[PDB]
Amino acid sequence: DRPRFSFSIAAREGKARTGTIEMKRGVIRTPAFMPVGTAATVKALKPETVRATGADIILGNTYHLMLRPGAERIAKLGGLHSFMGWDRPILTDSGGYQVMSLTKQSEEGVTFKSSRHMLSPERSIEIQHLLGSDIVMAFDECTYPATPSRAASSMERSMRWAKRSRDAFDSRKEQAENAALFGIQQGSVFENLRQQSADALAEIGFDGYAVGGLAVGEGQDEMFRVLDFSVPMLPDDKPHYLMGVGKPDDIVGAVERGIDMFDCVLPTRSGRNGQAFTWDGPINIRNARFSEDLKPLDSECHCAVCQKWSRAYIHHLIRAGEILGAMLMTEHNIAFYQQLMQKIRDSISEGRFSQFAQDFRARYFA
Amino acid sequence: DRPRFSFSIAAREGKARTGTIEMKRGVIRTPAFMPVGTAATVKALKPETVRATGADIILGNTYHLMLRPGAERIAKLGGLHSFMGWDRPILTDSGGYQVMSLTKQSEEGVTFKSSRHMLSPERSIEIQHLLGSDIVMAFDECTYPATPSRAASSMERSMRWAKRSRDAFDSRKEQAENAALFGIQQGSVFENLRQQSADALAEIGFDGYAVGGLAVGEGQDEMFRVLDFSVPMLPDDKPHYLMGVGKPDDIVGAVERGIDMFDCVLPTRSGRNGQAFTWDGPINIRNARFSEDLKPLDSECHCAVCQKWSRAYIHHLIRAGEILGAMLMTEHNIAFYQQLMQKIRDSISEGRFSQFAQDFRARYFA
Ligand SMILES: CNc1nc2cc3c(cc2[nH]1)N=C(N)NC3
Ligand SMILES: CNc1nc2cc3c(cc2[nH]1)N=C(N)NC3
Ligand SMILES: [Zn+2]
Ligand SMILES: [Zn+2]
Repeated sequence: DRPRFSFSIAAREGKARTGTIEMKRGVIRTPAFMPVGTAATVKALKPETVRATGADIILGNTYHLMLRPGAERIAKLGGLHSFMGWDRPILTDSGGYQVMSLTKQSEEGVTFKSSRHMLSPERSIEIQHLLGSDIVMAFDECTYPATPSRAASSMERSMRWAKRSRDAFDSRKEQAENAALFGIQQGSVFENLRQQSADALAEIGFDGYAVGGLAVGEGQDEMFRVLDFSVPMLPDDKPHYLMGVGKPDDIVGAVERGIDMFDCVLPTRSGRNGQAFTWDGPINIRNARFSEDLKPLDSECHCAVCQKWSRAYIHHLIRAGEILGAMLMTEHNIAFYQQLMQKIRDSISEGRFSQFAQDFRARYFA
Repeated sequence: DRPRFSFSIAAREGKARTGTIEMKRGVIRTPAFMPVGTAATVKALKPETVRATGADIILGNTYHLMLRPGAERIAKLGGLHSFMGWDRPILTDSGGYQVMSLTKQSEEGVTFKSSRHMLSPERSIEIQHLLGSDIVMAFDECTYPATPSRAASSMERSMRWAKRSRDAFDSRKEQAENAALFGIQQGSVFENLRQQSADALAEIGFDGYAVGGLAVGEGQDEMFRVLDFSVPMLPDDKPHYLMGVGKPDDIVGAVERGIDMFDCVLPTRSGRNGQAFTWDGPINIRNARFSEDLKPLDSECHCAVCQKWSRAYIHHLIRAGEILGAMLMTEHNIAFYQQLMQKIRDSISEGRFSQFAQDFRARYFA
C-alpha cells in the first residue's frame, strides 16, 4: 500500500528544499506547482493532458463546488476524483478566501450571498470530506492593507478556527485515515503576528503549513520580505505552501525562501488571453509580429504544442476566438510551469539552484 | 506511391454504394462524413482527436481563409495542411456559397464586402491551389425559392463557371497532378434544369460531382424528392457529394439515394450548444434531468468521452460555460457521426443497409 501522507526532503540548497510527498493517490514532487481547477476542470484541458504536462496534484475550491454542482451531489456521484476524471491527489481550498473575494462575519463563521449560504470550520471540513479531497485546507478568516490591531484580531480568529478545523477533521475517521490537513499562517506583514500564528499552528499540529495573506496586491519586494522571516517560523520538516503564487519569478524567489508548493490561475487564465510564457519572458501571441512566425511558442519547450504548431497558427486561432487557441495556449503554459518546477527540483538536487535562478532571471528579463 | 484520385465501389445495395477514394494524402472510406474546419480548425478539437473519431477528410473554406489569415500567407507558411497540422485529405469549398450567405454579381465573378474583395473561377481555383487542398470545388453562383427562369439563368452561369474552373485547374500543373476537381450540379428543384446541369458537367468531366442548392431551408421531403431524380443523372462511376447535409436521418436517406460524401456544422455547432447525438435521438445535456445521470452520453458509443465521463459531469461543464464542456461534446458528436458512417458502410457491404436504415429510424425517433 501507499502512505496517507509522508514528506521527505531529498536535497537542500540554502533555504530551498526538494523532495516528495507520498499520498494514497500518488506522489507529489516538490517544489510542486498545482494547476487550478476552479469548477472541477482545469480550464480547456482534459485531465490526461494536465498529467501529460507533468502535474502531480491539482487544486479545487470548496467555494465554487459547494454552489455548483453542490458537495452532497458530488459525493452522490462518487466524489470529485471520479466526477472530473482526475485520479491523483487533489488539494481543496477551504472557502475562506473565495468567500471574501467573490456577507456577515462572526466567531461561528461567515454568512454570505453568492443565493444565501454559511461556512464554518466544521462545514468547510465536511464539504471537503464530501468532495473526497486528499489535502484539506483549514478554514480561515482573510482581510490588505490592515492595521497591526486588525491583522492581529483576524489572525487570532483564524487560529481559533484552525483548532476547530483540526478537531472536525480528526472526528471523521475516513478523512483522518486517508487525507491530510494543512494549517494556514496569517499575520499580514507583521513579524510578531506571523510568529504567534506559526506557534499557534505548530501547537495544534498539521501535516503541512500554508502561508496565507500574500499575493493580494503587495508587490514582490514586500512579499519576499515577509517570506524572509515567515517561512523559517514554520516546522522545517513539513511542506510549506504559498497560496496563490504566482508569476515564474515569484515562484523562483519563493523556493529560495523555503516554499514547497504553489498554485495560481496565471498560466491558464493568461493563456486564454494570449499570453504565452517562455524562457525569454512572456509574449502576447496576438501581436502582429507573430503572424508569419513559424517557430513554436518556445524554442526549447518539449510540450506537444511546441512539437506540432507554429506561433503563426496559434496567433490566428486566438485572433479568431477559436477554442483550439485557448487549448493550445493553456497546455503550453501549464507545461512551461511544470518544466520550471522540474528545473528547480533538478538544480536543488544537484546543488546548482543559485546558478539556475541567476541564469533564469538574466534570460527571462533580458 | 499513391494515386492522385481513384474511386472504387466495393458494394452496392439499391442506389447505395460503399467504397474508397484513394488520394495521395490518404484513403477516404465512403460514404464519408467530413467534419467542417471553417477557420483552419475543427472547432474545439485537435487534429489528432478528429482523426481518432474516424474522420478520413475534413472540409475547409476558400471564403474564410482568403480573408483570415489570407491564401498567400498560408502558402508562405507551407500550406493549409502544415498550418493546421492535418496531414490527410482536405476538401475546400470554392467560396460561392459563403460569398452569398456571409455585393455585386456579373459574368466575370462576384465583388463583395466582408473589406472589399472579388472572387471568380480563376481566383477561386488559385486560392485553393495556394491552400494546397486535395479536393478543389468549382466556383458556382448560388441563389431559394426561385422561379424556373431564375434558377435556369443561375444554373447556366454556374455551368459556364464550371468550364472556367476546369480550365484554370488544368492550367496549373502541380494542381492537376496532385489534386482532384469536383463540379457542382445546380437547377434548384426543377428536374429539367438538373438534367441540363448534369449534362453540362459530364461533358466537361470532373473527378466527382456535388449536388448544390439543397440544405437551404427546403425540408427533407422536398430534398429527398430532388435527390430522387437528381443523383441518377450524375456519372455513376464518380463520387456524389451532397453539400451541407446534414442531420443523421438526412444522411441515411441521402445514402439510400446514391450520395457518397457529406459535410455539415451540426455535430460541432450543436455540440457546443449542449445537443448530443445518440442512437436514441438527440439530447440536450443542459436539461436538469441529466444533473445526476452517471451514464455516458450514449450507452453504446465507443468514443473516449463515453469511456470516461458521465452525463452529469458534462451537464455541469456546459452549464458553467467551461471550455472542456465544448471539447467533450464536440468529440462525442463527431465520433457519433463517424460511427454512423461506419455502420452505413458495413451494412451496405453486408447487404443489410435497408434493415439498418429501418432499425436506425425506429430507435432514433422512438
Ligand atoms: C490569488 N491569491 C491568493 N492568496 C491567497 C491566500 C489564501 C488563500 C488563497 C489565496 N489566493 N486561501 C485561503 N484559505 N486563505 C489564504
Ligand atoms: C449548409 N448548406 C449548404 N448548402 C450548400 C450548397 C453549396 C455549397 C455549400 C452548401 N452548404 N457550396 C457551394 N459552392 N455551392 C453549393
Ligand atoms: Zn510548449
Ligand atoms: Zn461518445
